[PDB]
Amino acid sequence: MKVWLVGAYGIVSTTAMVGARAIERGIAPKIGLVSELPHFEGIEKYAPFSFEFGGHEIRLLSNAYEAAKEHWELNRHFDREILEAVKSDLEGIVARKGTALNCGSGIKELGDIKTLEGEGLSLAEMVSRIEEDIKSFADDETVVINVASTEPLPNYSEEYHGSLEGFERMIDEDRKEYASASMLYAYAALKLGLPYANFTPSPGSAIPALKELAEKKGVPHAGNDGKTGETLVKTTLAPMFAYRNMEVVGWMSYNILGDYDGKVLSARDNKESKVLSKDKVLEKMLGYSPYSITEIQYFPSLVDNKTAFDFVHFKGFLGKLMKFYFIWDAIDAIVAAPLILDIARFLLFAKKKGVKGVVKEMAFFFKSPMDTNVINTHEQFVVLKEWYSNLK
Amino acid sequence: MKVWLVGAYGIVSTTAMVGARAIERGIAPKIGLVSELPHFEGIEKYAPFSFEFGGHEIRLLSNAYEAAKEHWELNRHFDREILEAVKSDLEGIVARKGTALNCGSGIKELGDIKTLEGEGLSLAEMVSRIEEDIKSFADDETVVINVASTEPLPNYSEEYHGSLEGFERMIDEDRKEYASASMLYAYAALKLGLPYANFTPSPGSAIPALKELAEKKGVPHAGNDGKTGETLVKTTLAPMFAYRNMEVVGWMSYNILGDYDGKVLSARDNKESKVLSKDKVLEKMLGYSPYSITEIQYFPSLVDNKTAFDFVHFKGFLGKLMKFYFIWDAIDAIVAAPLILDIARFLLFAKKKGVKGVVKEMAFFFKSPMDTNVINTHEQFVVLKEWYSNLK
Amino acid sequence: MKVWLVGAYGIVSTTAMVGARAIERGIAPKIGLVSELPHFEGIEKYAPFSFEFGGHEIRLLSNAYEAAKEHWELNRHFDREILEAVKSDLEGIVARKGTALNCGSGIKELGDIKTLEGEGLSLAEMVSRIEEDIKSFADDETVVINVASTEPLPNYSEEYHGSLEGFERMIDEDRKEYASASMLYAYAALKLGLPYANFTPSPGSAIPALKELAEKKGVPHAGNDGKTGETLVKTTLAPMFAYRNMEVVGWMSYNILGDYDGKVLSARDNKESKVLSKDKVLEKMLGYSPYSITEIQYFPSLVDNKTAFDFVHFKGFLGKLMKFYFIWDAIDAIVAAPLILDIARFLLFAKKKGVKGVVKEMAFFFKSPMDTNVINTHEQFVVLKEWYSNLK
Amino acid sequence: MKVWLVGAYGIVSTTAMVGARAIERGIAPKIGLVSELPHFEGIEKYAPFSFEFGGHEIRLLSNAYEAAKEHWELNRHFDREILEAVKSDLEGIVARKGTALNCGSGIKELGDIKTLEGEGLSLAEMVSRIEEDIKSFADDETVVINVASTEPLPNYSEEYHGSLEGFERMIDEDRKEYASASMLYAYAALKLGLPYANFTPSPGSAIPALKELAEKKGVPHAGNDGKTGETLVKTTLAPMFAYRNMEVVGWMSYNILGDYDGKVLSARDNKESKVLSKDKVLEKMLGYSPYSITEIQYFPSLVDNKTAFDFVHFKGFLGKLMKFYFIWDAIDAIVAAPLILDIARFLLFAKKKGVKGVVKEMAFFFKSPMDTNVINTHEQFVVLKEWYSNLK
Ligand SMILES: NC(=O)c1ccc[n+]([C@@H]2O[C@H](COP(=O)([O-])OP(=O)(O)OC[C@H]3O[C@@H](n4cnc5c(N)ncnc54)[C@H](O)[C@@H]3O)[C@@H](O)[C@H]2O)c1
Ligand SMILES: NC(=O)c1ccc[n+]([C@@H]2O[C@H](COP(=O)([O-])OP(=O)(O)OC[C@H]3O[C@@H](n4cnc5c(N)ncnc54)[C@H](O)[C@@H]3O)[C@@H](O)[C@H]2O)c1
Ligand SMILES: NC(=O)c1ccc[n+]([C@@H]2O[C@H](COP(=O)([O-])OP(=O)(O)OC[C@H]3O[C@@H](n4cnc5c(N)ncnc54)[C@H](O)[C@@H]3O)[C@@H](O)[C@H]2O)c1
Ligand SMILES: NC(=O)c1ccc[n+]([C@@H]2O[C@H](COP(=O)([O-])OP(=O)(O)OC[C@H]3O[C@@H](n4cnc5c(N)ncnc54)[C@H](O)[C@@H]3O)[C@@H](O)[C@H]2O)c1
Ligand SMILES: [K+]
Ligand SMILES: [K+]
Repeated sequence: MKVWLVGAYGIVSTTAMVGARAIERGIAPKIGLVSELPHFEGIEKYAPFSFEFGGHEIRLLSNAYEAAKEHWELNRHFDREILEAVKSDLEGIVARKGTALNCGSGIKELGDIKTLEGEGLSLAEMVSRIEEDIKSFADDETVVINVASTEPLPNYSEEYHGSLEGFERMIDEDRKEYASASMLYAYAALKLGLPYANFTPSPGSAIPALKELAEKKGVPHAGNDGKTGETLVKTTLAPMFAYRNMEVVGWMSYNILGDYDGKVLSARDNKESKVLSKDKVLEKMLGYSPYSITEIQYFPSLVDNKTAFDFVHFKGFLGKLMKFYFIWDAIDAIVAAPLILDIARFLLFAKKKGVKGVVKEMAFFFKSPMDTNVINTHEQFVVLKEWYSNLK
Repeated sequence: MKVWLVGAYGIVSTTAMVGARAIERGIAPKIGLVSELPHFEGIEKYAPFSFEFGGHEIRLLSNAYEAAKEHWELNRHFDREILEAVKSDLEGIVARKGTALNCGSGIKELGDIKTLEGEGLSLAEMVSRIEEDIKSFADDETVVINVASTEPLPNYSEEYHGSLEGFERMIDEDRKEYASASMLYAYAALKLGLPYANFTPSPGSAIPALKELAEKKGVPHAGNDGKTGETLVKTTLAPMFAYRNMEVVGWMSYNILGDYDGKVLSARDNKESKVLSKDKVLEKMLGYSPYSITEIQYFPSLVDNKTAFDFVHFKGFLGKLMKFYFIWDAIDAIVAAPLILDIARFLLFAKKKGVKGVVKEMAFFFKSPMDTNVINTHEQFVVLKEWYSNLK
Repeated sequence: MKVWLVGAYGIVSTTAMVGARAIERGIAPKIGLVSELPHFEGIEKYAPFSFEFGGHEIRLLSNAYEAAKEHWELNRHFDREILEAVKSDLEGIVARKGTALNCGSGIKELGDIKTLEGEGLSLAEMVSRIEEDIKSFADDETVVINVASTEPLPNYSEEYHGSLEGFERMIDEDRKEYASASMLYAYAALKLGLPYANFTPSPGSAIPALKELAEKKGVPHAGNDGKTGETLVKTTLAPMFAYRNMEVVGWMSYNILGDYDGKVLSARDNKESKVLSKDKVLEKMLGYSPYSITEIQYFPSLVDNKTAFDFVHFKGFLGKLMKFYFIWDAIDAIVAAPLILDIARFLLFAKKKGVKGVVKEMAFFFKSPMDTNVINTHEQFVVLKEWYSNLK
Repeated sequence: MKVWLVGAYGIVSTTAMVGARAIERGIAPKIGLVSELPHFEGIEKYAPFSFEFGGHEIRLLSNAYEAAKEHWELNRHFDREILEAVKSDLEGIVARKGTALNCGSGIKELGDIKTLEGEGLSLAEMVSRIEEDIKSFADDETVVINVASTEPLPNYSEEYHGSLEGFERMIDEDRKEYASASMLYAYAALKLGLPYANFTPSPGSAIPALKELAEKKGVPHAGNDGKTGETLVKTTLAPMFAYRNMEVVGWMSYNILGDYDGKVLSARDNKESKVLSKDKVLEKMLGYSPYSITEIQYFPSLVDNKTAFDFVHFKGFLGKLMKFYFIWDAIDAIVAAPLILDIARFLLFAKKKGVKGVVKEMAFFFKSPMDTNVINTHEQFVVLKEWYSNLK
């Protein structure tokens, strides 16, 4: 199948790409792949484990391997043997000039940046470019996944964001104001009849406009922020107290990271996005709002080794307060990189099973699920499970 | 409803007894009460929150206020203000001499408190008086909960505990060695047709003999080792890793504390039982067996402050290892106590719905679920929600 | 001896008060007291354990005990017996209406409080009044200490703070724009030839203009900002790396609490002073500046149980990266309180040994030691051991 | 300078060998070296940085290079490319068959490997071979260091271990029952006018028979258990509540690993030796003997990356108990490796300065230091400073 990646040079895109061909070459085991669990067997008939990549990007590199070798020097999240060996497959992957419209002043790492608006461009011609780039790559088994970096919180207007006739006029009114980059991608792909997936905390297809579109064109889309490590753990441990009819007092979340992602989440603009999702998760799991603290600080030495520090203050039986801590220590590119593949694969399956509109049974992967207030891990996982069952 | 408690002076028995009144008295919230959760609405038409207690005990102390007193001063797990408002009551509840038998090794610190073995009553005699105080205690709504010390691995008899003739023959042929104090209390309770629950890792009513002596009497019994906190977290977070298809390479479980629990668990006799119960757990939650280490250690200064250090070493995409920690800091007696009243309330209802034999669907409370393989908390929680549902 | 405490009603203050009588009487041990370490044996002939109390307050309570209860009733930071024993003494202690000149944004409560600054007073009639309660109270063996709410970064004016005649001028000039609370407290005591010390990060006597008026008066003042919890460990553990020639790439520091302490140190004004002492420490111990983050966040669940989480990322041989974690779990008031009485006897003894001005040999108690660069805890502990001996 | 290493095919020997070459090539930094700290400037006059490597191994292979590569294979504790660079050098390092006369009865790999002690040779017959391997390599700049597998306690005698004559007689009297493998090396070093160092919890030259051997042999020696991971932290943080007169109630030391160190320490007679130095620490530093548990457990998945879990339960002012945690995440090999050089260099210095017998001032490198009680890390460091200055 073919995958069209946004921000195709990121640590997670290339972990994907390196991963996919490592397994295809029967080199790498398939650990992490949710699509490979014993409950979804048979999925190879509609979504076999075979991949073809391409996509947009705004970082100036040669191809996809030279972007993959870069992040590896910093983190080395996989042995040098798997990279050299997949060095060839990716020398042919070459991202194309994309757009970065309204994505925070937390952006600065490319002296060269004459990209979309860089070239004195219009909404119209920008959309035509992106459309023309996915178009020439896309086939019948193609999926578009946003994996670029955290954008700020755009200001929704129901005029240009609340009716496909609006957003389409927003493009004709050259309204670069309300237009965000992650909307152009979703609109691009949903337009082209391709299934879309948003791993990032950006709105993307998460607007009324770009909901009316898929549904009107029969496209099953899904997302709103990979739930890959910390938040996984909190959406898995919080209901534990609701089951034991204890009350939580305060939850503290504290995360420190330093590569391109930690780099952009530095400011309180774009960072302000993703922070939210990992905060609000808790109300909708308990039915009460404990005092919650969630912060993400820069920490250059860890690079992609996202570390997270949690403490939960909880009360039981006789009014007592008690205490629970956990430290998460992993490399984001490892817990996220399969998800990008599981997603493509469930989305391809969905497409073929006549699934259109949003896939609220894919909540399992995301921390801001569209059209659902299912946050509990084993409960999302059951819904994910009972969905497939019902379509097999 | 009434509740007989073997181990009447324990910190869990008094703290259950302390809260029971303090709530019925209106001087305490209903925090931590699983049967108080909105789901189980209307169970109070069968078992309303109203208790009266009594029980067996080897540590001879004056009344019930005294014991609770003794524990509040080491642990202070609630307010002394409550201590004295629960004064009159617990002054009232007086324990009865029970039996200690062929198993316990750390089960001796209350000096020459020798009772049954010190002199020489007969097996059938103790069981006679044992059933005496109970029988005389019981009534319509009596539930027999064993919340006493933990005995070691019960040297099982294929000729004695394999059938009712057996146990009834041992009990007559005075086969004292294959006999343990808790098999006893479970025999009397059941033989009187009163529901039974094993909050310890002790055999209790796990043998065939007693099971078949429960089936025949039409009585419901169900439990084995309350599932309180560390282990409670081990079966809520373990399925995480499985949900996402990660391998689990090692789990470290190190527990510390030393009131009366950590005391007897200085010896590996009755210590083995409890620990084994937290370890085997992992296997059936993910199908494979990671290298496991589980240890309980005497730390007197923490007393009931059961504190735990756990660590999960797991493998992701491409084989990268990743690390995960958590520490648990609390009083076993406050997170234990409301699961004594819950089970009792739960054990009544089931009775008045016609239930008999091992309530397999009550596994949600114990780490050693009788007659079932469902260890996952969310699996157990849903089950329970259901088993009530069909019996409503 | 006699002791005046700015902010007599705070939690530290009364934990020093309560403990004092608790120990004067014989109903508590002297554990945690530094002047009771063998080395300083013979200090009692100069500063024996016996205390008389007074202070200033802007949070009018009827008496010290009344303030001892609210901090206790939320924190239960010591036995109820100790309090019950002391209540009668603390009830006899009454705070005198204090100043709040330039106390940044955090001092929200009194709202409309009138009796000192707010009572239409000038700075002249003000400064004298603060000198008229410590005039009357104080004798020959009195000493002044600041354990008040933290004060924001003081806008430094070299005219009125760089000269003693300037600060005088400041007074009849009603120069409240350069005047802050501590400064006038610290100005009065020193006026009075009364030894003075500062437990808060506030400038207090840490201006040129006061170092002069003290030496010109012949009085020994001390420190700045008490070093009670996490910077204690920092200035203890960091050199471990320096002595082992490893390099610190980054240090995380995160603290949470939620009482008055938390309250005012919830805003940028006040809390900026605290952080900087905390964080800055690192620079002076290893001789290099690694990446370091120091934060404080308002957790209204812990209160004075301030909890801190630290992360150290270090390199050794061959450039390999390594990590070390730690969590600080203790009551602030309790690790602070003994310090107060120590600083008291260590001040009189200076007074009694002739010493005037900054006693930079008491660096050991603080985060920002006045006039010195000894920040290593064992360094400042030898120093202070040296200093007693020489004056001895 | 020459350095002969017992247990030369170990990850720690190998790491110092790799890091040595690397550094002398100007291609590897100087981090981790105590001897390269400014204070010790001029050290270069007697013991520059250049090493010549040889040593004894009982698991003889082709060279040091394939042993280093093996270790690297699993641990990956340094840049792949450094081993290539150094490769040709270690390749030309071929240890010889050492000997493990009495290591208990718990090894698992050296199987058929024994051209030495396992070839039918007397005590006297093995020494003269062992003494013949180090001489052939030795000069006047050569030193012998012990970094072999840990050993259980030995069967001491007042006749064989209490005198070099009584000892010597034990060698040509075939009393193999007393002859430790370590003593046979240290004895071989020292009896050649060569300095020795013991980085293990194993005996070595720490018996009166050999302590006296170096006095008359006019050779300095030192060590017994190089203090690296956790225990460095212990003797560095424990003094902290001393200075503040706080009381240490209990300390918990929980270490997990799994290489040839972890593999060997399986049993406890072996484990006896190590945990001892990992326990006696606290009493010898505080004056207090708190409740201490020091434990070490296998966990194959961590290989060399030893992981320590410690907890301190400490009492404060008005009896307040409070807690302190921390986690040591790091690689054993890497922190210990540079110490081997250091110890080596500081051993050369002491020989040129006429120092014979134990070098008590070298105590800063060890957790079991000979002939002194100074355990304190800051105390051991200063003591190393002045010892060198004195000899400067
Ligand atoms: N565990 C995790 O990895 C995880 C989990 C949840 C969310 N996420 C989110 O995934 C996203 C990407 O993660 P990452 O670690 O790979 O960060 P990254 O910055 O390394 O990858 C972003 C890549 O996209 C490029 N890019 C940025 N804006 C773009 C645009 N408008 N058009 C095209 N390319 C653009 C960037 O220059 C870079 O090449 C972030 O939003 C992050 O918050 C990651
Ligand atoms: N969170 C927890 O407390 C929890 C969870 C899992 C299992 N358990 C098990 O439940 C038990 C009780 O816990 P605890 O903290 O109150 O221990 P405890 O020592 O405080 O109380 C045990 C009580 O049982 C009494 N007893 C012991 N043997 C007896 C006998 N033969 N007959 C009558 N009385 C007897 C003891 O003297 C004491 O009064 C232990 O066996 C423990 O292993 C506890
Ligand atoms: N471990 C700690 O508790 C600790 C450690 C080091 C430094 N500090 C700092 O020292 C102070 C004492 O801490 P705390 O927890 O006791 O806070 P606190 O609020 O309990 O004590 C402050 C007290 O001083 C009073 N006060 C404040 N400003 C005043 C003024 N201008 N005049 C008169 N009274 C005034 C307050 O109303 C209150 O009674 C804080 O500034 C804190 O930042 C605290
Ligand atoms: N952080 C540190 O690494 C640390 C700290 C304290 C102590 N130590 C000690 O240093 C030593 C080396 O550590 P390692 O982790 O590299 O272990 P390692 O097992 O990988 O290396 C030990 C080596 O000694 C060899 N050996 C064992 N018995 C021998 C004998 N009789 N004669 C000759 N060679 C023999 C083994 O074959 C092996 O190559 C161990 O005793 C360890 O406990 C290391
Ligand atoms: K990432
Ligand atoms: K090691």
